[PDB]
Amino acid sequence: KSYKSVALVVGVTGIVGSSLAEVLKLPDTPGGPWKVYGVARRPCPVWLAKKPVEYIQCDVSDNQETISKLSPLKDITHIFYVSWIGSEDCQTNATMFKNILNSVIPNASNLQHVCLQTGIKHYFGIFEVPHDSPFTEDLPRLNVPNFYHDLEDILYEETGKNNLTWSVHRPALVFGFSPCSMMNIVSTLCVYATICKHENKALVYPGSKNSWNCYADAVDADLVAEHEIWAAVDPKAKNQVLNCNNGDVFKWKHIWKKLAEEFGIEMVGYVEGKEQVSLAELMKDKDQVWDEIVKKNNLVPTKLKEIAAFWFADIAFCSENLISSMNKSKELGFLGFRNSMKSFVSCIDKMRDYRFIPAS
Amino acid sequence: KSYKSVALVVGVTGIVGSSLAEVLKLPDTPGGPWKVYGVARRPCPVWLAKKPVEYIQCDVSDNQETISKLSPLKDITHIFYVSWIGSEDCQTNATMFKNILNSVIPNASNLQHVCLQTGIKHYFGIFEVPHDSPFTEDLPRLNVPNFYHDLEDILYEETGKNNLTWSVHRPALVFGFSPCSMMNIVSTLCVYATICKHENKALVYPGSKNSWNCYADAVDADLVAEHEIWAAVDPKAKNQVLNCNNGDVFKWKHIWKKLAEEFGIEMVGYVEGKEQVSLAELMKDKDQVWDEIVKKNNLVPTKLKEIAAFWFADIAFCSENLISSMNKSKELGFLGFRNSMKSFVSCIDKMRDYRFIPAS
Ligand SMILES: NC(=O)c1ccc[n+]([C@@H]2O[C@H](COP(=O)([O-])OP(=O)(O)OC[C@H]3O[C@@H](n4cnc5c(N)ncnc54)[C@H](O)[C@@H]3O)[C@@H](O)[C@H]2O)c1
Ligand SMILES: NC(=O)c1ccc[n+]([C@@H]2O[C@H](COP(=O)([O-])OP(=O)(O)OC[C@H]3O[C@@H](n4cnc5c(N)ncnc54)[C@H](O)[C@@H]3O)[C@@H](O)[C@H]2O)c1
Repeated sequence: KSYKSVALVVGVTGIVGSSLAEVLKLPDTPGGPWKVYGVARRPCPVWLAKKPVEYIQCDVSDNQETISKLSPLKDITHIFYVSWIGSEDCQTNATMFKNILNSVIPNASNLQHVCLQTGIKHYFGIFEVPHDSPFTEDLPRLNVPNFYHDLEDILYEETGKNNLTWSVHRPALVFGFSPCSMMNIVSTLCVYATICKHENKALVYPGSKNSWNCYADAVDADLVAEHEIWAAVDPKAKNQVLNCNNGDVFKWKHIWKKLAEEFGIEMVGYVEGKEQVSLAELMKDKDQVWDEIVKKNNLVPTKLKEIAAFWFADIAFCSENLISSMNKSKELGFLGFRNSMKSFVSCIDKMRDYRFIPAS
Repeated sequence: KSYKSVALVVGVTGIVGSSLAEVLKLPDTPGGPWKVYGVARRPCPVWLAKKPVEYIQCDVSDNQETISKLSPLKDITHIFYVSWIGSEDCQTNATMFKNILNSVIPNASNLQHVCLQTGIKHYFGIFEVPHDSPFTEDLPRLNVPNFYHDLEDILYEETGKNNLTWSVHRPALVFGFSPCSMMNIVSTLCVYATICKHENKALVYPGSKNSWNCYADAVDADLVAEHEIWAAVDPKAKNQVLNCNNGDVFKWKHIWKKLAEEFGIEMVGYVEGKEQVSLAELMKDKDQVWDEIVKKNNLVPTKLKEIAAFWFADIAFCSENLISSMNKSKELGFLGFRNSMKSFVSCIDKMRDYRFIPAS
């Protein structure tokens, strides 16, 4: 085992974690060759058991467990913190990140860098008075209890006194493929399309007028991974807060049409005068339908509430004015981008490839 | 005189022509070293007489004059058609472009390429029922008398039968420095700011609510020039319709504040409930004020109606939903971009540098 770099990917089953596990193993990836330790809360799921990552199940909110499991990992060079607890609680999110750092900083004598992933909520507030956009990295914090603030403060503190470099990545809405994410918009909409098709119903848009028509942006999970790796290895990027998006804008109206096409079903668009309804409510009783779809198509077994986050789709479909700028990253020399309409389709293709959702 | 490439820049005093004349002479410019013939309607203005371009005054709507002046130019390799007549007339615009091609194609035995510059009006219509955006190059023509359609048809016809390559560039709103343009938004707003400051008045925004708040985009003139050169020399880009913008989005609200800062005057933003007023009307009697400003600051002499296009500012300030996509160009490998807030300021700096508008 000789490696140039050793990553600790905290949240390896997540929407970005799961791409890192793939992107870190590519032959041309900066910093490579990489060894990958992947940490997540659950036993290694079947869809990860066949990847070359050393999987560590660990409840990282438990300080003693995290110590016992991560303290022996002396060879770590780069930490990628791509997790959250699944609520907005400032204390319980902060405990996770502190336990990672407290377990690894004293034991990894060659640690170089800590990447912290937060998000564009930094600019507009919490889900539980926004800045105007396009959002830029220098915009000051809002006066709200955003766990992103605690995570940054811990990052700055700990990396400063231990002579480590740091980065803060603030991705836009993520287009990715993990069925174990707590916020995967593409899987959520694929599950809704799949259920519609199963019930011989049209793909009816449930959201607001404004979100149907406004400009939006997103980031491919593989591009977030590329961006995080870049900041982790390229000395010019060190110690910077950095937005991450696909470089372009789209509208949900265009995405919706593509989605109906991809599932071979009829689309119903936004209907003038019709108010947003809740997708979470429309789907409240669909667990067994999901289970049946799973079994017939011999899909990777997933439970409805895990694979889909209908509530997160409801938020996206009442949001507007959230565009974020990539000028800082581009001016630092990162010119990674994706065509968002193509990235959206790539995620659909991938989830079918991996058997999370039905083919065709 | 040995040159690798010989450009004919039709509209060399224009907003993009004038950047080409600079960009073509840089040492690292693709295709270089370049010789530059620059054609425009007026005698060479003083601010161009000190550039290394062979300036040809020619009324290109006059077929016999164009023949007599351009037929002797046997060495042309690349044509850059960056002009228009200053109205929307399909016939008179088309005559200009046909006379260029009819004069040069039979006489330039090494001609390779013709670049045609049009614009994003292709997607939404004429100034005299738009597509939705983000605009992509494949969107079909609208059923309107757009002189861009005639120019393309002439381009396709003539390049096809003469085995020439072609490109169609569709820039967004141009940020540039030429004081002889018929549509220079930055100079127009600088002239308005300059007049406000002279009259001890605040920089009052005259436009619509929607345009104050909506996302907008633009292109730096130097980036259009880079893009046109790229398409003219890079075989992978050949025979393509291509949008050109800075790669990002901005809002006029943010620009306005920067503008007031740059002129050291107070800003009045959009005022809720207040309807758009016409900047052209507010400026109708300012010719002599402009003349006086010119003389005191020993500016390059310009007449108000030439340096500014208040009517074009009125259009921008009632437009929205006009964002254009750069995915095609990026997927073809062109990763040129600009920070639009910085490009806007760069244009202000440049126009002061060149003494078109007052310093400080
Ligand atoms: N669309 C998006 O998902 C999106 C967009 C912008 C920003 N973000 C932000 O990205 C950050 C990371 O979120 P994500 O969406 O990538 O995550 P996710 O919901 O895809 O993944 C959560 C990961 O964290 C792990 N995890 C959760 N609790 C744990 C515990 N107690 N012990 C060990 N592991 C635990 C899970 O096992 C999983 O691997 C968050 O701050 C989120 O708000 C996400
Ligand atoms: N903001 C912008 O200015 C902008 C944005 C998008 C697209 N466009 C498009 O770009 C194209 C070129 O316009 P522009 O704005 O670069 O031009 P401009 O108004 O800056 O320049 C016009 C140029 O054409 C020359 N010209 C005009 N009539 C002539 C004649 N009879 N003979 C010789 N020369 C003549 C002028 O001398 C000048 O050099 C147009 O189709 C325009 O609509 C412009």
